Amino acid sequence: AGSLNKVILIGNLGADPEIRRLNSGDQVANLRIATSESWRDRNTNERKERTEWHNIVIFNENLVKVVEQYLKKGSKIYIEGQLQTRKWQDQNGNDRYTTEIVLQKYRGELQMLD
Amino acid sequence: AGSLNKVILIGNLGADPEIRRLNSGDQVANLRIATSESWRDRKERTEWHNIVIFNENLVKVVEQYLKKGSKIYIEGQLQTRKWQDQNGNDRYTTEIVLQKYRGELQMLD
Repeated sequence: AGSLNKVILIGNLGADPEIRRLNSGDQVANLRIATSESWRDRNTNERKERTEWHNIVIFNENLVKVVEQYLKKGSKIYIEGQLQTRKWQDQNGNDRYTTEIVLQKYRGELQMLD
Repeated sequence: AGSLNKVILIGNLGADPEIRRLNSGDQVANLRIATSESWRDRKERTEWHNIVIFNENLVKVVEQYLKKGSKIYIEGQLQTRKWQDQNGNDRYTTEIVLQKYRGELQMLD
């Protein structure tokens, strides 16, 4: 292969995890995680700050059960996944893209940091 | 802080890099990088990543060395920006961003 696709986040859940059971019986967790930053603007010397929101999708059964058991709004976690951008079509036939951090079955890491 | 936003990729440029001078006078590089994964049930899936580099020392590396096909390692941060389409509707685009003075890039060929 000769490639690597790895996202590592440490952040806080913006809301309680969303756990759904797909028609197949498979569980999936969706999380929304906040990461943030501060810095001096180099030209204005103003102090700046920016929060980034990340959509996490977890298919790994072990980690779903961890999320299910332990995670709530405000929980701080470490997570490792892969970036996947899915392509879809809205009502108008227009192509749309959604980028997610995906923890596939047998992959990914989640550590509770609280 | 108590937070971290880090993406690490190794992959190949899917096109020659794009280098531009913004109105501030700063330079920016846009690259597009493929990573891939194989599996059976033999299938391949290529993931395309859109990289924006504001770090001017790393823009110079892109300019002086990188071309279509080049294999690189890059460390950056995920940023999702908002924009409006032709009909005024909100849309979103997620990019791996290397801000001024941040990020890493190593040529691997």
